[PDB]
Amino acid sequence: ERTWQDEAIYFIMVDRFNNMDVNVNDPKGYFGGDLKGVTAKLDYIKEMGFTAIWLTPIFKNMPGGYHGYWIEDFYQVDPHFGTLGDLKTLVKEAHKRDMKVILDFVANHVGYNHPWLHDPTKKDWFHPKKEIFDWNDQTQLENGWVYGLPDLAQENPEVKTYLIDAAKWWIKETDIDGYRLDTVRHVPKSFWQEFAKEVKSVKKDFFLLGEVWSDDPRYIADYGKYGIDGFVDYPLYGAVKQSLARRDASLRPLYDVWEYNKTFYDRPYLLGSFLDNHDTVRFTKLAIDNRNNPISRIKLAMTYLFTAPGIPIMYYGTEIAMNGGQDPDNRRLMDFRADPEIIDYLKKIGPLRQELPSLRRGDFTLLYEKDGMAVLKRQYQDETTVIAINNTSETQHVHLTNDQLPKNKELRGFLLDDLVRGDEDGYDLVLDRETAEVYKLREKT
Ligand SMILES: [Ca+2]
Repeated sequence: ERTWQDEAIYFIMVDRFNNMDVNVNDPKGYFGGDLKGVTAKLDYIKEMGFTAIWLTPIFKNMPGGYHGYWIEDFYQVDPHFGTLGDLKTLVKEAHKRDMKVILDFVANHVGYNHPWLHDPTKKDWFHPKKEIFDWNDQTQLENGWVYGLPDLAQENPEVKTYLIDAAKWWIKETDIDGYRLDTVRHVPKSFWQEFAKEVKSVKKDFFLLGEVWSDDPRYIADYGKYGIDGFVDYPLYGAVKQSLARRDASLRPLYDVWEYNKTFYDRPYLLGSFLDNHDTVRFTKLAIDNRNNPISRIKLAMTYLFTAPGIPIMYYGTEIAMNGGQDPDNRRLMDFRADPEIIDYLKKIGPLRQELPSLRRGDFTLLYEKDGMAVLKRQYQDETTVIAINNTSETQHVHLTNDQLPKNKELRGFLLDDLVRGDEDGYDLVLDRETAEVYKLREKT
């Protein structure tokens, strides 16, 4: 029985991915990417082990809304990205390939100068125009105009009804499988609770992925009490910047995050892990700034995501070491004829997560970490895997005891084909610099 903790998500900003059906030299303009472009790359995505895609919003936007987040019409596809038919086609085609489609949904606000502002029957549809002054004050966070965006009043039953109805409508119309929920910390928990109860009732197993941009796992985790299934893991991202983004950096922060997640969240396996997104600098730029090779960095970093708990979420272009700084330079036009070195690697590790249940459902034990060389063990049912990640500049040796693994078994490697024979003293792993290995325990009984 496939569940959401089994998935891996390829995350696409639509206008910036693939134009098959507008000024490319304007960093804040439309580049032309559309839904037909997404559909044409489903096999491409599936091959790297992704079982699901998340699209940025595709509703009709206010002028300039290339990214989709400035909604105008909640009941219409933006003509820049194509038609309702195109979208239905995308979902059908993904479904043929056993892939899920999550759409990006905004309940918090509409685009700048939205017409409802000047509609007398919808004056009560908005909070008084106010800046968010104290980003630790929940009332301001919830009533303020986020980056000046007209902020909707979900306490008004008309707004609450309009939004929920619209959300349900797209599920019925196109058979999507989830929503990534925008600006969740800006909308009251009592609304999300009802939204979740109602939207998710349209379709069995319909998944909500919340964006609560906080570095405090307890803050995010409380929203899990209000019907949102999973969350983008911003606390992990903080760890990623200090660990995976720099060679010879301890990987302990990453595990500490998990240890905290498992305790704070009811569903810690539905936390979306990411090396970057459309709101951060590119991981490639983090690596370059650290005077590291992006190629080996990304291969190493994505191996952690694909071997750790949660739901891996990879931003389009990561697989070609896409460079980029602050929004909008992190949204460059995708390249489908770049070097395939990371793609070929991902074609090993991505699918490997799908093929070994312990990587999707196992526990997550730290057997060893010292200065960037980490060894982890995951167990699920009869299966035991051991993941070793060498984040250092040299070959590393790690000895595991017969108290950390059953005695006298064998460990087969699934990245570099390798075998490790246990003895009376335990097991010895040796990894070259900046390499990882996934071992599955082999039984001799
Ligand atoms: Ca709000």
